[PDB]
Amino acid sequence: HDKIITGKKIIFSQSVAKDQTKNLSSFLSERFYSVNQSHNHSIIIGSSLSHQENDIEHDTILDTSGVLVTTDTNGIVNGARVAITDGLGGGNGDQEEDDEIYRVSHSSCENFLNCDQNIDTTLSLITQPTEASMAAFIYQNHPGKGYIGEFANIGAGLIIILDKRFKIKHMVSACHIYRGFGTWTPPSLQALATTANKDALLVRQTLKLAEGDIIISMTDGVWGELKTSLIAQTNDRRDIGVDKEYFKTLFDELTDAPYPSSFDIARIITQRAMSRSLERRKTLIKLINEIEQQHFETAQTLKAILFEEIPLEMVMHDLKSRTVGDCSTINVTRIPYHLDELIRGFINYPEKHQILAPLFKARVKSEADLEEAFHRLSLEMVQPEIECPISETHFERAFKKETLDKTQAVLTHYFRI
Ligand SMILES: [Mg+2]
Ligand SMILES: [Mg+2]
Repeated sequence: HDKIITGKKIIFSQSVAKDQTKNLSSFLSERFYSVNQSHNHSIIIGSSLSHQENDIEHDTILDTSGVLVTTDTNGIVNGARVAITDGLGGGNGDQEEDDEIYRVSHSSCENFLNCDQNIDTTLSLITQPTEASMAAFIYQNHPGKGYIGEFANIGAGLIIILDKRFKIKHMVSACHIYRGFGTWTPPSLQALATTANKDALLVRQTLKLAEGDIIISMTDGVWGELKTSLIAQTNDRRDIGVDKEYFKTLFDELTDAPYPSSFDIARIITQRAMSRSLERRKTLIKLINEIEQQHFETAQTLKAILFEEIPLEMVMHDLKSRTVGDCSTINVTRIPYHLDELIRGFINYPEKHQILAPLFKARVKSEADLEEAFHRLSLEMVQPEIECPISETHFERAFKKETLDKTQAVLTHYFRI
């Protein structure tokens, strides 16, 4: 469809003691789902959350992600609204608490998509009559200007904008506020209407976007497992994101991938994030068993966990009773090509062939550029089921090759005239 939003998901979360013998493949397969809109927008959603020695029977995913694809008056795709939310609190083993937190997480996301206003007006309408952080954006083609993207981040979500060669252009950074007693927690969408200092909480950027730009939104469950970087710290505020050099290396794979799906991009980041998460939790329980041998290298390992006077007994209780991981969600969007979307509309809506025919002349500089457009459309893949387990993904061609070839021949003939 044009509108897709993740549904309430309750999974069985095995303990670290059970996951400590499992490979990455098994860990991902039991914990993550693919929610697909098209080749150019996909969601991966799941939970890496685990107790050291106890299984979590009802592990409710408190993250939501959603998209509404928008069209011009002719029905040609020209924009989208995208939101990712992280419900604050929960994961304690109370279903009533998790249900309440999920309702706010989901409605926050849903309300953002259903609003038809610019981002600043949208945030005002959905923040007036349980907390959730939100990272969200609106892009739209403005005939004179091209694509303009409005970006909003409240809390510890993260948005990264790349070009078509996976060069990092912009980052809408995560935020933590100091709460006292050495603890930093993200602001919520709901906190925005309770204070005059909306800047201190709301990160806003308005950006010109190019065709084929990649926008990645992640909850801290995904990007927090990658190598992180402190961007800035004031008195009571921290600006945090991914190490840009490390994040760039994640795409080394796709360097020669002709037109990679949003799914493939999301999968690669999710795999690396959960690899580090799985190895992190392997190390912890083995270190715990290693420092139980003491009976009161490893030093740099023990140092790395704690620092990124407390009595030994308290630390061990902490490490042995600790939950690891979190609700982990990522959405990936490709900014559409003007020519590709006009061709999509021409094929899907052959009734509107007269109205669309005049628009091709402006969007076709050469036959080479037409061939480029039909090449991208040739490579588009869709998940016939909107949702399925990440390891049970089945993808088929968006178009019949024979349909694309006949349309290209017709359009090529008319260009050559
Ligand atoms: Mg949360
Ligand atoms: Mg989170």
